[PDB]
Amino acid sequence: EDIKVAVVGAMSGPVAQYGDQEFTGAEQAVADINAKGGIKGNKLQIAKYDDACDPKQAVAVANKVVNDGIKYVIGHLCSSSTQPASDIYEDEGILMITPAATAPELTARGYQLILRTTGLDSDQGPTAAKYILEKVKPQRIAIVHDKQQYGEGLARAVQDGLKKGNANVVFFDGITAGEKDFSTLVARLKKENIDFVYYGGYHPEMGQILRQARAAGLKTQFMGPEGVANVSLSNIAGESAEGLLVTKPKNYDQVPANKPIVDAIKAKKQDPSGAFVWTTYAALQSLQAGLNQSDDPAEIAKYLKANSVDTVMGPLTWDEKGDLKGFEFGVFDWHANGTATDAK
Repeated sequence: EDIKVAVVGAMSGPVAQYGDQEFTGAEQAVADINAKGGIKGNKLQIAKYDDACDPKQAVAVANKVVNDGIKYVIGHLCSSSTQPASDIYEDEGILMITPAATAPELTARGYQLILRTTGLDSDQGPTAAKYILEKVKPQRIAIVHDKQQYGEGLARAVQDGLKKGNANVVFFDGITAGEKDFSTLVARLKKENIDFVYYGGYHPEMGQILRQARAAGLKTQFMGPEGVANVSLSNIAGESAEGLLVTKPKNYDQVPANKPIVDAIKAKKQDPSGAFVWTTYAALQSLQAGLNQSDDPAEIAKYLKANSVDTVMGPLTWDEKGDLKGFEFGVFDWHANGTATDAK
């Protein structure tokens, strides 16, 4: 024996690009782990499947994983695919570790064999709040959102961490997604003299506000979450987006210590910059730490949920629901050409 791990991806559709990232992270991980001894001499063997990211497909792959005797699943890529197999895997005591599903309900059910190795959108609020608090230290903050869920939930979470922290949140305002005319918002930023704006939404509107806010001679520093970091933003904003602070995953790619992994991924002519390469690799590192402990999926879940795991992504810790604990996104200084740098 050799240990089998089912790595479930989309190596199929338009999403084939995310599936690619995970197979590259998973594959690198297994060669590193078994090159160094495996698990007490027991080598890992990836046994790959295809979801295609169809929730009907997903259950099909989960029925196969089962009837194939696989007990450790790495994945399910998309929230829509995963939820459905989630049930199937709990029903049959199979541990599932996902490196990309961020749907809050995967973890709201009371399942015990689900772990994530990705941060969640929710996670960006506390990131923002902290950064503002400790690094930016603005004087008069306005918080605006699109009254869309994503955006409003993040404006509401930043808003909260802003007052435990005793910040001066001058006003909290809603915007009608699809507005292109923000004259009204910008005259108000002018007047109540805001120096920092946090915008919870998407790039259309962000690119709108920026253009418009600079044209009015407003020097206000803006911050948004990743839903804002799109090529489209810069195709439209240009210059106006220079200096926007953005919340998004850290380039694990780039930490001095992941070097040997980057070096090596790139040797096989594969792309080590994608994000699920790090979340998948880290997912493999956690299952390995657990395996050195016990064979039992319930025993690994337990061991993981109470200890910390040192991964390629940093020391990792889970809550009882299996969500990453004290997880943080990186802050990036965006540029006029669609490029972004690590912020101080």
